[PDB]
Amino acid sequence: MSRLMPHYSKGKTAFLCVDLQEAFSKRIENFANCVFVANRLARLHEVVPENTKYIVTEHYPKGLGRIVPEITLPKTAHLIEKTRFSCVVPQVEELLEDVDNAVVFGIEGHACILQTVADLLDMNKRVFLPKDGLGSQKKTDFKAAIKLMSSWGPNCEITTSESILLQMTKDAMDPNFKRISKLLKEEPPIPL
Amino acid sequence: MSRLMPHYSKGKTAFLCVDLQEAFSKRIENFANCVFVANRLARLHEVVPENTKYIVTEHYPKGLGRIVPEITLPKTAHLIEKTRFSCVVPQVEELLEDVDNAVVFGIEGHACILQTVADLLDMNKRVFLPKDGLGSQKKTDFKAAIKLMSSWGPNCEITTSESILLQMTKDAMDPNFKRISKLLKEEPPIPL
Amino acid sequence: MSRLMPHYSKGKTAFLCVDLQEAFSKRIENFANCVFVANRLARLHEVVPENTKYIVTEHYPKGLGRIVPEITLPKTAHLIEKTRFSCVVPQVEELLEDVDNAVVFGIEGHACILQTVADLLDMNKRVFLPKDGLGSQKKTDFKAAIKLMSSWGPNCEITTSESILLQMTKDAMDPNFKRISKLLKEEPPIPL
Amino acid sequence: MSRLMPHYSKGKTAFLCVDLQEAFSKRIENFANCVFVANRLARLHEVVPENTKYIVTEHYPKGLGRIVPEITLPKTAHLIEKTRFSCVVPQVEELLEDVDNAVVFGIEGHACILQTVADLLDMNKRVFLPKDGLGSQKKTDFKAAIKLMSSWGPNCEITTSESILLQMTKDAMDPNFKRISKLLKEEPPIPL
Repeated sequence: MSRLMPHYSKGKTAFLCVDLQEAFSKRIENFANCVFVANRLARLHEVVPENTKYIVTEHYPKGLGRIVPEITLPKTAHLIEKTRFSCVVPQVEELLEDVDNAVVFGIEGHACILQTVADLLDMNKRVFLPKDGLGSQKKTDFKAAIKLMSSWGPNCEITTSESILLQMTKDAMDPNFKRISKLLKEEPPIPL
Repeated sequence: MSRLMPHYSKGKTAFLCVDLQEAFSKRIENFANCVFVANRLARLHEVVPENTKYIVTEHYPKGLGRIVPEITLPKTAHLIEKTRFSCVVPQVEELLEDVDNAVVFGIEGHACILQTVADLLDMNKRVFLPKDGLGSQKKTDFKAAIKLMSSWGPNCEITTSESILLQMTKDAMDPNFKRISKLLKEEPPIPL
Repeated sequence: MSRLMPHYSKGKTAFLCVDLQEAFSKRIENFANCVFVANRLARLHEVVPENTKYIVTEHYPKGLGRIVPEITLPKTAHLIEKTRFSCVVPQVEELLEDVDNAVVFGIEGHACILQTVADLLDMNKRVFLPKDGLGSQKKTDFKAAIKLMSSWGPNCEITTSESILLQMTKDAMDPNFKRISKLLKEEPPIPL
Repeated sequence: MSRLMPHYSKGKTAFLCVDLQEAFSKRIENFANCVFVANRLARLHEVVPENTKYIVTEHYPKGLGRIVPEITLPKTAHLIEKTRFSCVVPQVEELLEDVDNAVVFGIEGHACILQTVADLLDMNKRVFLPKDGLGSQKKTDFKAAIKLMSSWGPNCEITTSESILLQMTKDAMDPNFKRISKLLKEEPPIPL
């Protein structure tokens, strides 16, 4: 019945960076905020790496798209490729064999993101989504997938990246706070 | 506890094209997007016919309305007529005796659509609705029926037609993808 | 697990017309649509009286407010008065001893309406609310009470008065349809 | 299965005034409405003190912020300080050992407020939140935390301060009504 992200040191969390590729960069209004959140969670995972993996999927890469350069991946990143609309492919499954929580971000809300989270839920992981770092080409598709997923509690939760950073460091006197606090002073390309 | 549309080859799905008739064509702002979605799912069913039926109801046809010509029905279509506000009439019931999923689209959200889905739910079918291809004459009636139905999970889900096509072909290397992909490159009369 | 209003002839339904009085007439933007819906359900109940009661509460009447004249009450109306914020007072309780469904409409969404429906739910009645015929002085109070109540399913449902008339006459060949249809051709003071 | 605030004399209620400090005063658009609600519940608790405690947390006070002067605290107030993002610290826990309901208000919706309510829920208290007296620096963070929490029923409820005052005095002939009514005639800085 647990209700938000637990302290970062309880279990493991995968950051899952979904399909942020070149074909899309122009097609989605808040693509840049998605990039920002991808960077934010990237730097966060470097703060706390014995507790968090970071995962990049690229979808049919060569046929329109490699993972936009403005995302500076961590050296530890598990970069993987697929044609499945959902991120849950053989590679990522085993890479989640010991992971309790998935923080899922990227494009598109109603397509890969949506299928990815239903699969995660079926795997019994808790899923957490910064709305912050989600997008679709069209509003109607996005807005509908977002409401569907909001009805998928208690194991699915939509908040934002600032909410999520704060949920993992439950205290401002946390050994990692000064580092994490610094991320939070960065401002998005498109104002929230 | 299943969470989205399953792969098209698991079970059967009825496309249910509800009351898109002449009296209404002018009375509903997004009537044309409803037509677009009706065509979209029509062409889709022709892609995958051993797995999907297609059903058109016309409500009190002669007294104001036959099914708008700009919808090019599949040859396989089960076209039926009624006065019941809900589509669940004797004819359609038996035509669902072996169907697991219903994709319901048309007019009006708060009237025939709304009654139709509560009946489907009572029949234990999973219902999937492209918000895309729904409408009412007035916002207030639509918006309210849509929220009611969003609270009818897990067996009712409101997304859109692009979300739904992608949910049925779970992979971009699917034998049917190139065909289905082509539908998705078509753009609606009224931008989403 | 029933999902909408049943056919008018299955059980009994109270129409509950809540606090539409003079003090308020000016204080609420859609007061007039509330009046319209009050009239609509009034005429409806006259169509089907062996199955529906009609109930008017006036709240502290003499100290600012009798029930606005532009509502033409049915002769059968059970007009009652109180100081309780909720409509569930001794008089109305016994007047619901054999009633299965309550259609609740009036003012204010977050105050009398809100308390009234929580009490009804505690009495095991199904409650149905035309958003149509609800209002508050301020948006913020209304909008919040409306969302709370939307989360009170399966025995609470918010739709509109056209949705509700159609749900009770499940067929356009219903002996009462022509009469009920005629109500639906009336247009509200403030467009929906 | 209880559905709103019970009459003020059934059990105990803590008013919890969360982080309304100087650093924030300018950073949040509706900060002043939060102050208004803080005052409103302050005066209310003085009306009914054998049944309600009032609690102010200040978060890292000296390092940017003491509790804004325009809030005139009750003499009975339990003013406490912390670095935990959530209000549930050792001091407040024991101060809730005999409290059934918490009315939670302040800043920020997605941060301290959000963590505070998940902890309260874990403690089996009913939580009630006047949306009225909540805020965040950015819309996106607020709006998302608000929806998450709306899905946390039956023991969490978001309404407003007028709804909440009325829910605790279930009758306009209540010995405390004239006093409480007077609070309700006060108007917020930023119109609801």
